[PDB]
Amino acid sequence: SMEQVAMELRLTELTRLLRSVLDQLQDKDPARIFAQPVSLKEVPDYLDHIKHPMDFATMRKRLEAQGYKNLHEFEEDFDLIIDNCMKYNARDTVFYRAAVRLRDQGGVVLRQARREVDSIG
Repeated sequence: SMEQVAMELRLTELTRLLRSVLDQLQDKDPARIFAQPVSLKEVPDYLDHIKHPMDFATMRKRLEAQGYKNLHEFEEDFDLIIDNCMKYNARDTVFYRAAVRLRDQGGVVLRQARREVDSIG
């Protein structure tokens, strides 16, 4: 149907906007701490601690399959990156501190992304 096509075009355009958001958030991680999944070879107990692991590569796979239907779903995954790190790692670590900085800097980006999503529809 033509309605199905229109819905698919809206999803395509949301995907474009989320790719730009994703790029902007990942620039706030210049150490690449959050670039890839925590390795279960290197942290074998990880899944005993963290039930839903997340990282930027995993988000990028979902994004390119048009797997985010709305901004809320995308923000959920971003928040898991931060929140998982802040639980597994202590306050005095480079990891915890990178997460705090990513959260704080990413808040700005996500604030205007929400306005854009609402505005363009």
